Parts: sequence; C-alpha cells; structure tokens
Amino acid sequence: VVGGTEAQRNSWPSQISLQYRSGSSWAHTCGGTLIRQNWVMTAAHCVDRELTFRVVVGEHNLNQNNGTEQYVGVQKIVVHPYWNTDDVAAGYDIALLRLAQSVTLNSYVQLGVLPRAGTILANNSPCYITGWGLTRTNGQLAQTLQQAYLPTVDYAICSSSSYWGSTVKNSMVCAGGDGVRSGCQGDSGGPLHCLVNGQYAVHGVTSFVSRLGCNVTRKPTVFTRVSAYISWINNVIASN
Ligand SMILES: *NC(=O)[C@H](C)NC(=O)[C@H](C)NC(=O)OC(C)(C)C
Ligand SMILES: [Ca+2]
Repeated sequence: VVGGTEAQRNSWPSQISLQYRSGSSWAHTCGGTLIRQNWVMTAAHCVDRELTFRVVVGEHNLNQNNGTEQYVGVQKIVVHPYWNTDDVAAGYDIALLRLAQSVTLNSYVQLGVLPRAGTILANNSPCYITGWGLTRTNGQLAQTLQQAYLPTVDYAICSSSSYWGSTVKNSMVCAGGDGVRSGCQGDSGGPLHCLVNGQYAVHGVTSFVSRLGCNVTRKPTVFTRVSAYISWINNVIASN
C-alpha cells in the first residue's frame, strides 16, 4: 500500500497473508480475505505459479511474533473457470482456497462480510485498502499491515479515456487514483473494505495497478467486484 498508515491490530480481522515456500522460509506474495473458517478468497493471478502456499490469519507484523497468528496449509485451489493469465483486463481475477484445517475465530480472526449480489457502490464511496504490499513503486513490502483511504471511482469515470479506458470492465471496482495513495505489488488478492449501512463489507479483491507505477494520478487501483461473483462463490463452497 502506497501512502498508507499502520492499521490497528484488530481493525481488519478477515485480512490474511498468502505465502509461498521459498527455500527454508515462507515469503508473503498476496493478501486474501477469510470468508469461511476453511475458505479464503484471493486473486486468481496470485496462484498462477505452482508453488506451495500457506495462509496466515491473525497476522499483523510479517517479521515478528504477534502472539495471534494461525498458520494453515492450502488444500485445494479453485480459480474462476474463465480466468486467463494472459488477459487480466478481461477480469475474472478471483480464486477460492480451501484450507487444510478450520481456523479459530477470535478478535483477530473473523470472517469478511460479503456484499449482496449485484451491489454497485456510488461514486466516491468510502473504502479502505489493506495489505503488506510495497509501500512505494519498486519499493519494498511493509512489515506491518497498512491501510489507505481509497474512495471509489465509478465505472463511467474509470472507463473514460483519461482514466483506464477499455481496460476496466463493469465486473471491476476502481478506487483511489489521487497520485498519493494506492494498492501496489503484494496487496493483490487482498480486500477493499467499504462502509455500507454502518458495516464494512469486502467489495473488491485487489487485482492490478498501472505498469507505470502504483500511485499514478487517474490510474486508480482496480479490484475484482466481489458482488459480481456471489453465485459462483456460493456454488464452489457448497460442493467442496
Ligand atoms: N500483487 C501481485 O501481483 C504479486 C503476486 N505480489 C508480488 O509481486 C510480491 C509480494 N512482491 C514481492 O515479493 O516483493 C519484493 C519486494 C520482491 C520482496
Ligand atoms: Ca507476525
């Protein structure tokens, strides 16, 4: 997250860190949202590589013991049938990970609330992006969970010429674009939390930023629109 502030430990308890086995250690590669005690929602592009993945819930500082972490293996990966690695602009950048065990919920580990199917946010809706991604374009990962206030940019504005044009689809949410705050590499797969009727719900899965940089004016961070995939999410969990 570029232009973020450090999150309080208990603010975003559905946030997970998706990590892959790297030599003798584990390395953070993406965020995700815990949606059931044994299911995580993330971006399909985070699991394109055939790596050994694990999920950490109750995580705050990647590099220090917090006393709250639970570590669990990924047993099954279900990417969207229509995801195409060579075409992120087509959308469908979403995957569901079934965990090897059910995690224990507490004030640090909670399920993410999903929006009702088809819900579209009004322009400039209040949302926050969270993650341990790069804190500068071509920088390094954050140690502690960052958050940035990223208001939505509705589809009509975001698909105009001066913003993303034809690259953004109506199956996506745009947020930010002020040149100062944004998602960045390593935030991919994570939540966009938006306040709706007094409750935060996860309306986006972080998908992509500009090839030119993370925080680029009029190139808002682009998210998979979760409310476009509620039937698919529920059909996958009910059979696995
Ligand atoms: N969000 C994304 O697209 C990808 C999958 N994540 C990364 O590229 C990772 C997190 N970046 C990375 O590992 O960061 C350093 C700076 C190379 C350590
Ligand atoms: Ca830790």
